[PDB]
Amino acid sequence: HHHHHAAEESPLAEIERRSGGRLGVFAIDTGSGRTLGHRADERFLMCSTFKGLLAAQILARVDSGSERLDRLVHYTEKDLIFTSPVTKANVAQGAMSIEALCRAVLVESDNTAAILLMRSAGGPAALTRFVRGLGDTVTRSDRYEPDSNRYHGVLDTTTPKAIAATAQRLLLGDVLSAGSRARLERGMTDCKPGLNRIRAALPAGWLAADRPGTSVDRETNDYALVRPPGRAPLLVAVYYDAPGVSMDAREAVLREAGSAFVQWATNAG
Repeated sequence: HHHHHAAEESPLAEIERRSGGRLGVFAIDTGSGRTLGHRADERFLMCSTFKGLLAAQILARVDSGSERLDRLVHYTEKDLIFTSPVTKANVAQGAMSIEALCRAVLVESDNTAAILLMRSAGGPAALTRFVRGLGDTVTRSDRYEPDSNRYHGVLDTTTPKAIAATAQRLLLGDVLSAGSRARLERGMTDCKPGLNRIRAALPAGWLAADRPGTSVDRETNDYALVRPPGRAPLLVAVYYDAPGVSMDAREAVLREAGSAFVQWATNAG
């Protein structure tokens, strides 16, 4: 389908054209293998979406005995950076458990929690190696926040298709133990910063779990595991790179893409 747009992609192209910027979408029905995409193989900054992969890397270390959920990771005020509500709240205690840090990155995108987890586990290179071992040769983690939220060639990027496939492996592919897999999905279900993105477009009664990411000046992302009653789950990733568009308007684009996803999933996909 290289000469003409597929009809199923037209609504996504129209959302992008009406708002400006560059919109990447990929969705997969895990039962049938049917897919929906727009710019699905283009690179976008992950921003906090990397934290959904980081949490899985840490839980895989728990599974292998290289880490313990209850181990205390020590830190001080010198470690705190912006958007770190949980680690900031606990700094006087001087430590948080691995389990609590994983929950903080998934539920609140806690920035310092993610840096502390990376400190425990080998840094961006080890996160990249973790996803490579899952068969993802695209996604790469290279820097720490805040600099990892700034475009710099291919550093700290994924594609919508690659991260959706990796999310499917992590959540449905038997790469984590039953307990770790459930703990990953639980944190993503309880996640707060993405509730006005893909999940706001889903029909009442669909269960979903997501991981968002944002930069102040351009990037608004979300990926989700979507569980409609009575059918196989779906994965959907939406990455929006829109310099000069307000954060609220960028979330509205993600909701529009989410609605296009629901229409696709309920009629052809």
